[PDB]
Amino acid sequence: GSSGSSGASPVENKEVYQCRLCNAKLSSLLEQGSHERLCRNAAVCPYCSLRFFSPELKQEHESKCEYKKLTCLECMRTFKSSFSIWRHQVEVHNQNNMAPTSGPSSG
Ligand SMILES: [Zn+2]
Ligand SMILES: [Zn+2]
Ligand SMILES: [Zn+2]
Repeated sequence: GSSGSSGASPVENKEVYQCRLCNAKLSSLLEQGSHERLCRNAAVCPYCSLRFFSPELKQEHESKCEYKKLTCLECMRTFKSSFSIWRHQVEVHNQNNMAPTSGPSSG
């Protein structure tokens, strides 16, 4: 004669609503439609107009961003190239900042 006991661990896994932006499992069909609203405008670089999942991800990018330099902080006005904006900052703001190396490149 004798006796004893035992145990075990649960587990959940089934149809889940993941985000088509960061692939994050939601809590419901509603969290998906909404999570997409914030996960779309969470982090938008005012330079290249990007869209990240978190606000930090952008903060870092802005530092290594290329459009940044092409962004007239003065009047927060971005441009297509440096030569183009330069004229806007040299003719209007008249800054005449340090222009880049000239080249035969196409314009
Ligand atoms: Zn997302
Ligand atoms: Zn950017
Ligand atoms: Zn300007």
